[PDB]
Amino acid sequence: LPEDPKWEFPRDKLTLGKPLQVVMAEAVGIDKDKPKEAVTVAVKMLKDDATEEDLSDLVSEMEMMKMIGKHKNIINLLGACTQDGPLYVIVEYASKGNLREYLRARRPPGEEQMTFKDLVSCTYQLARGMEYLASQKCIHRDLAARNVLVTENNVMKIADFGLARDINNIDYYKKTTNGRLPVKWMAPEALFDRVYTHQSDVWSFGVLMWEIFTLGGSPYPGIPVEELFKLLKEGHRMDKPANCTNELYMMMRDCWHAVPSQRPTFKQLVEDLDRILTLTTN
Amino acid sequence: LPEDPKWEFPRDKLTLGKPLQVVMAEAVGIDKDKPKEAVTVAVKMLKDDATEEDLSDLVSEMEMMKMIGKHKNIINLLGACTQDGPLYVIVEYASKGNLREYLRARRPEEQMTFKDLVSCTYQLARGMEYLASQKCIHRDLAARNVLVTENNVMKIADFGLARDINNIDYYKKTTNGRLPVKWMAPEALFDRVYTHQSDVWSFGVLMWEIFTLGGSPYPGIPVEELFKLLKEGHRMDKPANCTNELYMMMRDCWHAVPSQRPTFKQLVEDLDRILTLTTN
Ligand SMILES: Nc1ncnc2c1ncn2[C@@H]1O[C@H](COP(=O)(O)OP(=O)(O)CP(=O)(O)O)[C@@H](O)[C@H]1O
Ligand SMILES: Nc1ncnc2c1ncn2[C@@H]1O[C@H](COP(=O)(O)OP(=O)(O)CP(=O)(O)O)[C@@H](O)[C@H]1O
Ligand SMILES: [Mg+2]
Ligand SMILES: [Mg+2]
Ligand SMILES: [Mg+2]
Ligand SMILES: [Mg+2]
Repeated sequence: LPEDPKWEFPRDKLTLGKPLQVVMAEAVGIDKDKPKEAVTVAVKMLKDDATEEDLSDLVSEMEMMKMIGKHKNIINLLGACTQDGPLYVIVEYASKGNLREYLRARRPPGEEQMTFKDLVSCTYQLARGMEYLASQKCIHRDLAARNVLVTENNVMKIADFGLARDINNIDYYKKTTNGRLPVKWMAPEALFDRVYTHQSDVWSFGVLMWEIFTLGGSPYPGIPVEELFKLLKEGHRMDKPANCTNELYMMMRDCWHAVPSQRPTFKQLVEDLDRILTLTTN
Repeated sequence: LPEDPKWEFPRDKLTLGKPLQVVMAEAVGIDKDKPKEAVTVAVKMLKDDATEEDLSDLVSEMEMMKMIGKHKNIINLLGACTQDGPLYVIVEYASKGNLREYLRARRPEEQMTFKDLVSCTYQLARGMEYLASQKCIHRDLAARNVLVTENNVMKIADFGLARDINNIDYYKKTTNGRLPVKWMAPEALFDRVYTHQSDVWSFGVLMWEIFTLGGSPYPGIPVEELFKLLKEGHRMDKPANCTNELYMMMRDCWHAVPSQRPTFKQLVEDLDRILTLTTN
């Protein structure tokens, strides 16, 4: 791996901790302005039985995070140990864990329950994150609650860029393209046409919305993955989550339009959610 | 998905159970001669978040097992639910878990004798010999991919990466990119080829795991720097519970030059000999 000083972090200053392959760890001086300050962070590294592809994915994930730039709703890359030793990708620690676990643990006893506003606010932040990503020519391809992290201050953060790509780094029409994308969050064009665009992420955003309003429920319950695409082609779509407004449901439905261009853009989603969120506050 | 009556099993006769994605299950009449007897089996199916590649792998696995044929040291394929519903690959239930856990469980849960270890190795060589005779390359040989029945019978499993020796994209950069690096033959990566001799390299690693009682290969060496070391001649040291002879066999399996490694046929002959001596 090439040397990249701006991001390199001294191995001797990193104390690997318990597992979260990801593990918690302490990094001394990772924050330039606090040279002696130890910071709690997360570290992703290869497993002992990792494959060559696992490595290329880890490297790819790290580089995308470098080119993306910093944003409020995207997990932050803090540094990396890429020389004379195993590859370590150091990223910001999200104390509340992944969004799916977060929501399930806050389900009504039937922790601190989620208010309707919290759910709308969560969706809004994530829409902003995706809006930014798209402006950076980046397609995540793996959007899902399990891939969202929440910070101690409940800030939503898009994560796991293990499958993300530059808009131009997709091999259109090849049978092997998009073969490693979870089917239940995947846009029909991804497999049918073997393409991938920001609008493909919008479809994924929709399922994420459903996951959010079902408080961490599994999409297409009872429907096996090998039967899904037949049903989608036939017009099947998940049902309205309970306690979800028809308006938010229509938003989900709009994300699930078969024609990519008929789906809203992340910018449109952001403006709409912003309105719904503001009007709920008032 | 095509209909294969021969292997198709009725879903209504299958009752899924606890997790072992693989789950335990009870199958009624899976044994044709005993139409009313429920058999405890193991079922492999897709996870809710499975990918397209996860599906073709499962299909490939099922199809390979069909082609392979039956052998005492190969997890037996019992049937499959492929129509109108999720794909279920029903295989023989191995009550004692995978070899890696088995071995670590009985670390000085009844301690393994040198003979047991040799026997374990012998059985696996036999399975791989047959596998090889059927023109099949496993590609993912490892203790974690060996199951052990109630009678301590060794069984090679997880054919999720197995292929027909003739179905390999020779020299393509994307070839063999999903094989655990630490069990991988050097040529598998440097030249993008895979042959039976590539499997014997992995067998060598499997042997080291066995005699170390489930030890982790290349301890302390990250996968990132393993191939450079391998290219330089680095090889694992002899396991303490191992005889020099058996270690030499491992070294043989790890010869740089593929054609210079023994064949599974030769391994079985040598192992049988050693086993016959050890038991006498
Ligand atoms: N920065 C972080 N802070 C807190 N928890 C984190 C974290 N990074 C990862 N985790 C935890 O680890 C889980 C898996 O992380 P990630 O999605 O990056 O996994 P992964 O890329 O290794 C494998 P897969 O593709 O199977 O998820 C997260 O859902 C979360 O629970
Ligand atoms: N027939 C069987 N009987 C008993 N246990 C079984 C079994 N098949 C699988 N298992 C258990 O499940 C584990 C995983 O099995 P397998 O290796 O087939 O997994 P897999 O292909 O689903 C995933 P991976 O490729 O990550 O291992 C085994 O190591 C064993 O503990
Ligand atoms: Mg993930
Ligand atoms: Mg990942
Ligand atoms: Mg396995
Ligand atoms: Mg497998």
